[PDB]
Amino acid sequence: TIKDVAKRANVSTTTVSHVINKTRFVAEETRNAVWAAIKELHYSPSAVARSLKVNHTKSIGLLATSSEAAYFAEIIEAVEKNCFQKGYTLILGNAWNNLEKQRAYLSMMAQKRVDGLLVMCSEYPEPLLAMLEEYRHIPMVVMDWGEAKADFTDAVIDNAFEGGYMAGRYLIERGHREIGVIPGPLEQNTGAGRLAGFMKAMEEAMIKVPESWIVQGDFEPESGYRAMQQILSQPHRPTAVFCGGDIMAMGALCAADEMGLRVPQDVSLIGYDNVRNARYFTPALTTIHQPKDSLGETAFNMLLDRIVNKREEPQSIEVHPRLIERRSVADGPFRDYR
Amino acid sequence: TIKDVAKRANVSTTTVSHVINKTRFVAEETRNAVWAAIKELHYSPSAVARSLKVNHTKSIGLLATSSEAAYFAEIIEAVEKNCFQKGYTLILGNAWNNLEKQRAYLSMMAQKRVDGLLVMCSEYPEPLLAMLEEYRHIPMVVMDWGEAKADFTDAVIDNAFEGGYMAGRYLIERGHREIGVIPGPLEQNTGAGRLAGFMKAMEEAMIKVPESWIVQGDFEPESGYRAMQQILSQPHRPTAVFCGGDIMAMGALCAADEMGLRVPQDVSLIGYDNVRNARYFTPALTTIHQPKDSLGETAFNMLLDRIVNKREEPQSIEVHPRLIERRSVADGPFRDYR
DNA sequence: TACGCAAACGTTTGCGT
DNA sequence: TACGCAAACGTTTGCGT
Ligand code: HPA
Ligand code: HPA
Repeated sequence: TIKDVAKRANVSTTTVSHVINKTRFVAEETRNAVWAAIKELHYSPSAVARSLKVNHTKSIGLLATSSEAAYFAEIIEAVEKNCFQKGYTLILGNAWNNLEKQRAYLSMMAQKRVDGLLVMCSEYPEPLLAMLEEYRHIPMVVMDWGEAKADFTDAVIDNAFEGGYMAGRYLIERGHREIGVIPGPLEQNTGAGRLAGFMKAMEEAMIKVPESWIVQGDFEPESGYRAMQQILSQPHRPTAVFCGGDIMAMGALCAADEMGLRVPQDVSLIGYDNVRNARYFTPALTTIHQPKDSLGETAFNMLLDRIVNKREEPQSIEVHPRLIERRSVADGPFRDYR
Repeated sequence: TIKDVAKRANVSTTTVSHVINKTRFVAEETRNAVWAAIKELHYSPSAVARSLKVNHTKSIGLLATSSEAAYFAEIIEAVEKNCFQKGYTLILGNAWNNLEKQRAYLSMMAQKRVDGLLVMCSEYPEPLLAMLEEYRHIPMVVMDWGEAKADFTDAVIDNAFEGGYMAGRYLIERGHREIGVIPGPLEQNTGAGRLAGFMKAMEEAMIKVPESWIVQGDFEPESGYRAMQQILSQPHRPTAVFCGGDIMAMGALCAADEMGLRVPQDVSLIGYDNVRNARYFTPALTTIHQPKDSLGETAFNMLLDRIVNKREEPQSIEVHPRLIERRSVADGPFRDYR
């Protein structure tokens, strides 16, 4: 159809191209005519044709775990924002932690020839790790690892451990010694790593966490609900709880209130993520803020660089979690004695 | 590079193609050899090339308003799910209710030659309505209108009005007569239309809503926060409130609790949307459920049909909101007298 | 029987003059 | 000076035989 514009304007398609892309000087008169035709014919230059010659789709693929969850959604929206402002197209794909599902999206992606790949798979087993390598040719970066699990990628690291540690400390310095915890899946960084940072602070204080007091969550509110219950549903209960994710926390707040417990009057609660509306939780959730925006932007940028600047060597960039004091924590029994 | 496989297998690329796409019979021996080469060479057939000949990207574009908001996120995730199971690729784009931003994504989209277009722009002013028509050639459907604003599209309609009406009725039959309302933007369907359905029920009951009792929201929790405040922050206050969206409601729950008010003991609250975790609100939010999944799937399907079955004529499909009784509403003063 | 030739899809771009 | 020719990018597919 570019052919059709060239004719209507009586110029070569080469010309047409040049004016459309300002790739070389053209007579105004000529330039005009082209736009003229361009408009009447109602022209929309074909990207795929172009992509075919230039060799780049100017589109990036996001191999995500899921997009509904608050945590994720925010990250994603960050990424999309950046793509748009730098003219890239976002192809979103959720594998739900499913090998097949990943092998598929991964394949489709390579095929649609995405210029780069953003990865957020939560769990990374060897098998997944392998498929990924089969694509070391597509520039890509993973945004959810603790350390650098691999050499053929870029990685932005959250310091989830330093965060877990912050949370514990807070509780400690608040007067708490009987603390419980609902961690996220141990196969994730935000799971394992947050718990570890937490357990360090505990040990550093000679606080021991009774196993009856640590209940696995899955980041989903319901899991928070059940955990909380299980904890305060026992003879001896902690006076403070550290919840691996704000959304699970939201679920833990529900149960307490449902058992007639008072937060924080009866139970102090500290979360992790600092989701967009954790502030409007009841009560306003005190939590650890993960820089989701900076995490998105920072990944998109490494990707660009590798893309444009054709970087070959891996790179990792750390980001930093920080404490947000809201209203779900109260002084503990030992505040005064310190 | 298909050329490179044909050579390694000593067959024509035509052959190579045929085996890759099972488009015609091939000797096993031959078939094998092709796969053989296909693998060693580590082949990934180029989609863009293919798309270029066949004339279809097998990818759909989602021109959304925003993807962070719960309501939206869920819808989106629904759409994505369907795309994947029918082999389509999802290109996600947020215009944030910005004409330019829309004209851009719209353009990029046409250019990347998306097979179809899914639209969720919230507000549709004439200008936006016009740009859209410039693309009546791309098969597309809008998922957020009340009625059929246009002839060149398909439309799934939510019956938000029948929903608004349901909510009012509930409150009424619960014993309430002094009700307030925090509606969503009047320029949206889920805004205006929900309010209307509500106001009908009121009129049908000779209940009059004092203007001091209706405060505009923007679907964002903060707006809920402020509204609630403004309402219960006055001499004479309603005994029940109808909130246009669960997330705003979440914001209204926060304020009440912050003013030391009890929900529902002091104020009964009814929301709208039935977001994934409205159940884990405190208290568990009684609300109107919008079938988000069915809304996504139902749109993707109309789109497919128009796509594959090459349908030319518009079509609209209604979906139905329904009441979910949770724990934020209590009997009102007039329950017994009815 | 089972396969191959060559044109075409819509662009960009190296040389020209 | 300001522009045009033709090849190429990686596929599918109508005819062949
Ligand atoms: O994997 C996750 N899922 C949901 N919320 C989260 N917050 C941190 N990590 C996660
Ligand atoms: O436009 C909207 N935004 C957020 N939540 C909503 N729920 C219904 N409509 C909307």
